[PDB]
Amino acid sequence: AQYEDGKQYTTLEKPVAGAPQVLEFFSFFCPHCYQFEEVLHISDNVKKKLPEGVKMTKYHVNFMGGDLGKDLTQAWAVAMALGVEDKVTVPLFEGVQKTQTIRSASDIRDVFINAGIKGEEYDAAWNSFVVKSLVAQQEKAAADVQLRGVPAMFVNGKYQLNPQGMDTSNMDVFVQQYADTVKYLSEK
Repeated sequence: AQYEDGKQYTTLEKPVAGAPQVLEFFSFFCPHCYQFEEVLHISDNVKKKLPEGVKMTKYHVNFMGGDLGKDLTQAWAVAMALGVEDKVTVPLFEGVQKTQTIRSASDIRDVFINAGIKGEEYDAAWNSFVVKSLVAQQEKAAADVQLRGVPAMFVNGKYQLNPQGMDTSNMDVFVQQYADTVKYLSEK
């Protein structure tokens, strides 16, 4: 058929109960993740095609970059808690991978300050248990899909996007196929 198990997507041997409808994993340290977000705009192309009432969730992962990796997962938690994902995503990617001016937790924080988040506001979120639990969910979700690598995307805790089973020649066609596959999986 057009969409086939083992081609555009695979099926989790062990489905995750209560998982987000569309779940993306990434790291600000991840070069393929930079491509996905900053050049391909995979997240945004996926959301533009999701059925009505399908929320898209994006989590950060710890296993890249050691101590700063964890700082970045915690900062992403802050971004989620404050709802400023669309203000900090581009400068966090560029700060980690393009300019490499992000070397410490303080440097991460600078990104938020610059984006207009008040220091008091960032610090209170950073030290909050609401943010600790958000870090815990992100780590749990990764465990639940037995996550091996990033970028990755899962639909209804049942299906894992398989970009390797899609075309790479045109970026745009690749991105469309990816977005089109997520929508198919969401309605499945």
